[PDB]
Amino acid sequence: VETFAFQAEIAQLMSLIINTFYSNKEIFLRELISNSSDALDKIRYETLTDPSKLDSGKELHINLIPNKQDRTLTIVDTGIGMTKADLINNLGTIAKSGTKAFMEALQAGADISMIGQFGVGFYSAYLVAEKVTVITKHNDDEQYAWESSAGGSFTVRTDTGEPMGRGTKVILHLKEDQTEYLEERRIKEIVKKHSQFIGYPITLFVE
Ligand SMILES: Cc1cc(C#Cc2ccccc2CNn2ccoc2=O)nc(N)n1
Repeated sequence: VETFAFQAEIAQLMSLIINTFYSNKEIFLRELISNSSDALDKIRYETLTDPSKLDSGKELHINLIPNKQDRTLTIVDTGIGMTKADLINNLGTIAKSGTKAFMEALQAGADISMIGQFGVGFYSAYLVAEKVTVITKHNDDEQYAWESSAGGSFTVRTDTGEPMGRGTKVILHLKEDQTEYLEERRIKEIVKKHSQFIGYPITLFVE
């Protein structure tokens, strides 16, 4: 297991999301589904010129899986997936400028719900999760497990769990007072309100 430190700017963003009083937490879902949609659009586009890129799975969809026993809400997509390089450097590099812009916008009057317009919506997951685990598999890389409870660091390890073929699984270990996001009617409500026109099937599993 490798332990890495977030760039100061991203750690700052995460603490703001965790510390700022902001009731409209449900927007975290739209941000994650949006990321999944972008990842699906990407593998889709790439397969138009290299069909073999779908040998790891032709289905392009999103699964939303709640589990009360483990108190988790998992967002699963069969998108392009992330490389180890994305996990350690690429994503953080891009998020740096997005965070700055977002920060400046906030002090200018914007609010947390607009985080997605700055390209760093992923971190909104910390509005409802005490810990986030990301299992991902990109075509020319191994399957990895990324994890972070914020606090300034994250870990990456080669994942030996059940292989997923291709895609990303964001596991949200929900905070004790945010279990409403495990309820089918609540998830259904949120998807209908903020993600009704996603161009991929979104299946809401039931417990
Ligand atoms: C390929 C792909 C990418 C994403 C994403 C993202 C994204 C976009 C902007 C800033 C930070 C991130 C993610 N950062 N993450 C997620 C695990 O390790 C990280 O550093 N989400 C999905 N579902 N699929």
